[PDB]
Amino acid sequence: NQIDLNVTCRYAGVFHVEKNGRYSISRTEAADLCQAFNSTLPTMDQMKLALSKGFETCRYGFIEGNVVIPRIHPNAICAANHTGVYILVTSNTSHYDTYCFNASAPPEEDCTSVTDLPNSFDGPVTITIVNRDGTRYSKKGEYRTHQEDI
Ligand SMILES: *[C]([O])C1(*)(*)N(*)(*)[C@](*)(*)C(*)(*)C2(*)(*)(*)=C(*)(*)C(*)(*)=C(*)(*)C(*)(*)=C12(*)(*)*
Repeated sequence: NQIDLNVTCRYAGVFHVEKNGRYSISRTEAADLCQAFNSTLPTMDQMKLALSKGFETCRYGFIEGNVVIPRIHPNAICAANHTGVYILVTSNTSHYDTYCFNASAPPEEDCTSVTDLPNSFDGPVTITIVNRDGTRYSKKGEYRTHQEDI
């Protein structure tokens, strides 16, 4: 009973979370996950500011209202060579990664590790935060509030 949460640097408070290294988060689980990080789904405006500070990924993830990929450099295998906040238009499927926004983060790039999940609740799951540099923080708990996600 274990969940890995792979987390990125924050840019103007915005970061990317991948559950178990594969697209596997529903829209409801995404909201609950950000809440566990004392964060919210970013607005489009928040994501555009993050992009302007250096944020890019090669992964679809939820923001408030849409599924997006922030792109700085054009890459053929990431968002079909687009730059800017690329918006997913057509998909059959419902599960992606998520973005989250923490207002208390530094205003620009913060590439320090994440070492807590401050708003997780009591539960039986071993939840491990995995940073890109390999640094890990684990705790026993839960964050999912919708039965359909568990
Ligand atoms: C990157 O960015 C992503 N994917 C792969 C794996 C991992 C880990 C940690 C953090 C992040 C990530």
